[PDB]
Amino acid sequence: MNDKHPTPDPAEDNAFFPSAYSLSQFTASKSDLSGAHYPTPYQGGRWKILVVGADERYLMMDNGTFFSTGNHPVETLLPMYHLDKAGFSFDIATLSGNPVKFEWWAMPREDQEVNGLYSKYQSSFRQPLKLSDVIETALGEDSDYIGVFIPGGHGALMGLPDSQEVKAVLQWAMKQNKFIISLCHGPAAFLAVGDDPLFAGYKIVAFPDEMDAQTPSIGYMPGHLTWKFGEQLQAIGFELLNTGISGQVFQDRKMLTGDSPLAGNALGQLAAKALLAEVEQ
Amino acid sequence: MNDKHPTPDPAEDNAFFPSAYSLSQFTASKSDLSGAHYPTPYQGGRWKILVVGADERYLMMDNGTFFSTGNHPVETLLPMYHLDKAGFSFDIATLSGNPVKFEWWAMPREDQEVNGLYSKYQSSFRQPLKLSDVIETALGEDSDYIGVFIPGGHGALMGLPDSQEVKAVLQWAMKQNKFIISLCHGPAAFLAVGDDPLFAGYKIVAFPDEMDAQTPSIGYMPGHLTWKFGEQLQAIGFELLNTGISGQVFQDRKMLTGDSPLAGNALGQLAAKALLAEVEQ
Repeated sequence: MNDKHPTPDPAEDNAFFPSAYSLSQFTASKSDLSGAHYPTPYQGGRWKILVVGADERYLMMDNGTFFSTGNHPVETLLPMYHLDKAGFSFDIATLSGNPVKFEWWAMPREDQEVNGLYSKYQSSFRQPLKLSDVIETALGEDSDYIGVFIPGGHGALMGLPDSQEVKAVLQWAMKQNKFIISLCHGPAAFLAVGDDPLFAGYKIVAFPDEMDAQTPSIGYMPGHLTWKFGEQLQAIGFELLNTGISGQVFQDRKMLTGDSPLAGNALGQLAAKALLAEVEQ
Repeated sequence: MNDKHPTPDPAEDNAFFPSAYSLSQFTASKSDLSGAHYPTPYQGGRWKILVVGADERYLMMDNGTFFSTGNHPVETLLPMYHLDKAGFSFDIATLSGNPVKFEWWAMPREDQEVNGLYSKYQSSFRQPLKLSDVIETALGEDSDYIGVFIPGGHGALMGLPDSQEVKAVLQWAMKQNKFIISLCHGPAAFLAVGDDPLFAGYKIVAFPDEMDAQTPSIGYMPGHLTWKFGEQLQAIGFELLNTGISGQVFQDRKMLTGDSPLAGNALGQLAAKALLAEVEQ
């Protein structure tokens, strides 16, 4: 209950879920989903959003242990919920084609709506598209994709940050003036552009590095991140606006971002309003 | 409500480990590692062996559930142990670069030697090389690899069976007349060749499709496989020799294969014998 020791994961050797204690403070049986009401949604049947998810669950800490993480279910499904009520479909992909990995210990087991939306897309989450395929066939200048969504969760720190494919997707999004939606640790994917001065000047909100440096103190993670995504993003032009977290979000042109596992709902509202305004015109 | 019902895995939703019953029958606290001493081993320090492991653990069954699989620890470590004692070194790799996945419910916990070999390479398994990087710098006519080992476990049925990177590796191995070593469901990876009749006429042993159709009756899997790797291999020219399993190993030129989780030791012996002769002129 009050136990702060990391909790061992039976599936992997030397891997741990967050501590029972960190779990009682950072996870809840229900989400704060609300406002997903769009009286006049898009009904074109065309525009859909491409979801790029984490495909690995075990993240290596600075002490040799594995953090049992992945994408955050609340951060992932709340935004998808709003966009769904808005009238948008989703295509789900990972770098390897392997199943999308969620931090189930963060899933609100009592949220009917959140579990409802998930049931609807489980087949896609569990049998995703291989990103390389989406790139070779579903992008270009006349894509049915109106935006790209990269959910948070430390699982977003593996693969995506230095992937040549994610880079093509981002470059496409920026070149075809498409919406890029992310929150928490999701912006780490942006580092994929490597040395491209593509995002120079952009303003985003993202989980604060200083907080990652503190969470292990209560056994949230079995150790510390081997690097800090926040400084890297900054290194390539991004202006991180938030010093702390509050579930806030920001829009810089078509770049929409949330600051933490508290920003899901707000992001879903923002993306919804921004996209509905894009298409209703 | 019974010991033959699949065992829930807390890390993945709707995924299961084998049932308690199947585990007591198909796994052991100790392995049968034996005859691993080589009086006159290799001492050159060059010849190395490339391991291509599983990066995914959750395999989709026909009923929608996930079988919590991965590489088989005994099929993996018994061959490595002999080759380690024979004087050879290893390079461990996965398609994506992500951690190698073992079916930890099969690891013989009371076995010192095997647990010792695992701890020796633990950092390579947890942080392996990415197969693309190997193909781009460690192959060729002057490669230090004297062979390629593709361990079994139903985890080898994902990604490997149709990976271009893997096709490249297998053509290299054949092209360069290197050793190809595999067992159980490992030969599934051979399918990465697709159309190429590169293996026409080759004889091997592998886990019978027939048995994959039976093990679920006792809860070894939470469902049935959605395709048969045996019939597939036959489709591209291989001749599967065993109708059952008994630890049988086979050698067709430089193709070395085992038929089941019972062929680990026998395969380590064969590979070490075959390879030591290969390094003496």
